[PDB]
Amino acid sequence: KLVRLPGLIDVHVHLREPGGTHKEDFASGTAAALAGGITMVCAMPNTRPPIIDAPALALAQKLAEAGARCDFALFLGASSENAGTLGTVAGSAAGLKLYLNETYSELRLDSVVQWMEHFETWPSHLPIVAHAEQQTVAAVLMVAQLTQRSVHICHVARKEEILLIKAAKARGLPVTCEVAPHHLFLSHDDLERLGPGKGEVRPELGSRQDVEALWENMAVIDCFASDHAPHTLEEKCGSRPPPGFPGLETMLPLLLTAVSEGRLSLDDLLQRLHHNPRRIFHLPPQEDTYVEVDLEHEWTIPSHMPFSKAHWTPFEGQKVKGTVRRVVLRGEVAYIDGQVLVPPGYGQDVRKWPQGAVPQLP
Amino acid sequence: KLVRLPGLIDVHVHLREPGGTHKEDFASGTAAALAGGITMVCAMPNTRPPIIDAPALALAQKLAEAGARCDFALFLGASSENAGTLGTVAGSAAGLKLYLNETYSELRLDSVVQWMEHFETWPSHLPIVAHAEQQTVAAVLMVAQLTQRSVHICHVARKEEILLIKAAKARGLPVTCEVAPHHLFLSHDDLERLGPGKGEVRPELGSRQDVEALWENMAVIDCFASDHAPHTLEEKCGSRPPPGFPGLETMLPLLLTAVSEGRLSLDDLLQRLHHNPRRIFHLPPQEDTYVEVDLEHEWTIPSHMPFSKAHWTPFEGQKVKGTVRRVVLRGEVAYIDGQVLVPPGYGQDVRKWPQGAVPQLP
Ligand SMILES: [Zn+2]
Ligand SMILES: [Zn+2]
Ligand SMILES: [Zn+2]
Ligand SMILES: [Zn+2]
Ligand SMILES: [Zn+2]
Ligand SMILES: [Zn+2]
Ligand SMILES: [Zn+2]
Ligand SMILES: [Zn+2]
Repeated sequence: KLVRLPGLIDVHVHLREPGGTHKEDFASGTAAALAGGITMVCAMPNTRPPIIDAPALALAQKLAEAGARCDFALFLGASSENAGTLGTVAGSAAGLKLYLNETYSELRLDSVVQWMEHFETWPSHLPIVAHAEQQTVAAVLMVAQLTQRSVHICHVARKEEILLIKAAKARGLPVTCEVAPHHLFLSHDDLERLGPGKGEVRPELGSRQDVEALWENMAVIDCFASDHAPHTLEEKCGSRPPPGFPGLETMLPLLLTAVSEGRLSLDDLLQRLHHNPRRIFHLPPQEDTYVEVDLEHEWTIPSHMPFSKAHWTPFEGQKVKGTVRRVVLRGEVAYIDGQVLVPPGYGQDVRKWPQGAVPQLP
Repeated sequence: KLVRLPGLIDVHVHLREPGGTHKEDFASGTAAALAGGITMVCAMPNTRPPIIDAPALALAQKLAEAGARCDFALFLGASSENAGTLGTVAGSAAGLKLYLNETYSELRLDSVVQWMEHFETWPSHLPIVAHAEQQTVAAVLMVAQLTQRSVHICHVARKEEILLIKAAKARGLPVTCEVAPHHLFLSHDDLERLGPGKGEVRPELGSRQDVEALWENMAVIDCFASDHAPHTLEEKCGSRPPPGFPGLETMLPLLLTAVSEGRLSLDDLLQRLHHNPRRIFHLPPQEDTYVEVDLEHEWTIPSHMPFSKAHWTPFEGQKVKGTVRRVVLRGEVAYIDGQVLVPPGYGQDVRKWPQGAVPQLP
């Protein structure tokens, strides 16, 4: 009755430690990952302090090693000050993250020349991912071509963006992309229900036509990734609502529902949550690691999932078919039926494994 | 000085056992693979007897388990008689092989309707690969669309073929392909040197324009695979020369030379000899497995490589830069500097590993 899946990989999570641990920490966020059938996460650098230099990375690595329940890699973040300074720690990170749209964090870049400087100085064999919306997708593709390297586009959300990426792939350009579940399963039609606070997310929810274009262009989507962006309900409903949705615990059930309806195949799902994350980010295999799912169980998403400290979900009320029953991580039962059974600190930094280093020429 | 690579995968080898063991057997062919930095091979079914039914597969599996020095999976072959009969053993094979062009083997299919029957009956979640040249590529793509599934095209060799596949990918069709080293590094310019016997191969050597089109369209190529097709020199130089080149021991040195010249990156190479073979054929990771190469050593390909029983090579005289120094397979030293150090039978059928089954819906 159960289907065995390999250990799934989420290449875009915000786990809020250090500095935002009321929203999530490594222990709670990786519990959420495990309950979602995810055994490896790549954590974004917009923490407090942000992971924009070697001391911050070193702190974050130890916090993750002590708190993570599944395996992980940590992104470095590009800043207006750190191009040309990250070479000695670059290979220990998941990759470099560029935040190219609205932000007031230390991740704000003022000029496309600063993007160029990062593409020129970051080691050419290591991943670069960009938060790049609408025309910014075309702009960062131009910078990638000028510097003769690849780029990965985070959370593609619009018809405009997926068609631009499709055209770039047709010209043989080295671009990959990911899509998040809220841009496949929510739209403007859901904003009345969500309200303006909860509904705040970046990239924003798309139109019905945006959602339909992403499904129609599934072949263009290399990865699914949650952009798990936990904020508390108080924050989402307050005066200055921060953008983002929690998503680790709902991603796989939503996508399994779509598989059961014939909207994509099981293989399509596994390419996008396992094989392509591995190959784009050079993430290592996890020995004796698998996920068992029950594809027949129908349930309704509640007002909050059990594990994320966000304690809310924008998918409340959606009917799904598919549920994670058991997760085994490196030979240990990590999750069964609503209970996480590996402690904080069980998880490891996959970039320290010999198989987890990105290959490079001498 | 050495670069560590993951265990490389060759998804297209002819190892001639059972029934052609003067040309190669599992022990010699997998020694050649190891010396070429290859730790997993997928063996084609045009043996004697051909692997076209369950008893033949069972025999071949035991011969491989007893003789293989690296890990393997075995293809089943489509025949005019076996559509609808392979369901119980299908998941134990690498995939199903369709031979769609000239052959008088029991693999000859008389009609496109027989291709359709195989696409309709072979389990939808399992790989299908096709030997399909020139217009046959378009024809088998049509059959794949009519039956609503994917297909993998073996050894793409012509501008015509790679541009057709490029157009199909631009329309979002589920097609992947592989290219063999002789179609990247040899051309019509080499037929005077090779002669008409040695030069016999299918697909035939292309023009300079064919070779240049494959390089220009590298983005369209998902895998490299040798189409290691050993025949003895007596056979190649005799009256009815069989088509095919040995290639396991020369593939990686040729491609490393191209990397050193900037014709493709190390990552481009590893996507095509590791990550994409894994994901197209659902081949499992190999624990504690890696290849160490020396990228600085210049050498000239001799008149025969040490291990293949073919005892000749069409790349004789080419200057290369790059050589396999050490292979570790599942924690054992398998190859060092011209000596294979694991015995026949060390290799295993990866489809019997729990991680080697192709996932499917219940
Ligand atoms: Zn983002
Ligand atoms: Zn991302
Ligand atoms: Zn994000
Ligand atoms: Zn890799
Ligand atoms: Zn062939
Ligand atoms: Zn093939
Ligand atoms: Zn072949
Ligand atoms: Zn797989």
